[PDB]
Amino acid sequence: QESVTMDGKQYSTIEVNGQTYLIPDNGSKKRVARSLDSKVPQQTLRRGDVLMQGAASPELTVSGTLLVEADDASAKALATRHGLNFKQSSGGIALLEAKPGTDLNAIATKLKSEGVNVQIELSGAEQQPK
Repeated sequence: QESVTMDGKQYSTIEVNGQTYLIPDNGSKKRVARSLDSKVPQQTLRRGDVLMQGAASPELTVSGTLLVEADDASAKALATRHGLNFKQSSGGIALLEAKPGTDLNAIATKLKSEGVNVQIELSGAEQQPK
């Protein structure tokens, strides 16, 4: 049941009682400032685009006749639209004359596509008899 609470005593200096002290010291820290290398190395010379691919063009020349299964009323209607020329019929087909440069062969593809029986004829492709 013993208790020996002994403590030492030392002296020291320190700011107290609302005591304030300022002592700024740099020691040749910073006196001047200068260091920047901004040149922005960017120059636009040219792109450069070349093809050199071609040296030619398409082509398509054809003209003969087209047997369309329809009456005169239909012939003239096609001759004006497609640019053909209603000449005559062969009983159940009107042989129209397509203009020079028109793909009469392609036209028949638009007709038969719906269900029209037609025949691609020519006006000087086959040979004549004796």
